[PDB]
Amino acid sequence: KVVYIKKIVISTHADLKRVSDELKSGNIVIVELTPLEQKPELLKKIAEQLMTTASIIGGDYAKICGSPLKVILTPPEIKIAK
Amino acid sequence: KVVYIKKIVISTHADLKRVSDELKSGNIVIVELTPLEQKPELLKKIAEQLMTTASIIGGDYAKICGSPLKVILTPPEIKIAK
Repeated sequence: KVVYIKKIVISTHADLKRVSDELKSGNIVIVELTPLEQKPELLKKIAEQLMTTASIIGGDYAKICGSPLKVILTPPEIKIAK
Repeated sequence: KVVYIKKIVISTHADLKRVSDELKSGNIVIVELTPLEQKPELLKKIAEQLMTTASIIGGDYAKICGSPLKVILTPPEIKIAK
């Protein structure tokens, strides 16, 4: 089957379900966290929720740019090799 | 089947086949081009070869960080949505 790489900008709290929904569909998500770059504690909270999102779903998590600040989340079928 | 996201740092010319080989296997490749960041014309040549690599294989291509300079290449089964 075909998998998509989708991008999502996290600004509001609703954007977190959007991410979850995509991973559930089997897609990869590049998450851009720029709106939160100047709110360290909130950034920390959101980042934590994103890692949880990946783990619960069986997928992976990793930072991919520092600027813009971006993390990548994968569905269980796709692994971040090391 | 399981797909992997692999990272490859392009320094030498040999590293381009490594990338090709991974895409052929069905994997996604994050390519880091930092060794070439200070060699604009060479960077342009390599970037062109990478786009060709993706197209020939039926896959996708896109920049993902500015620093480090990174592009992502996908195999045919995985598309960069828009």
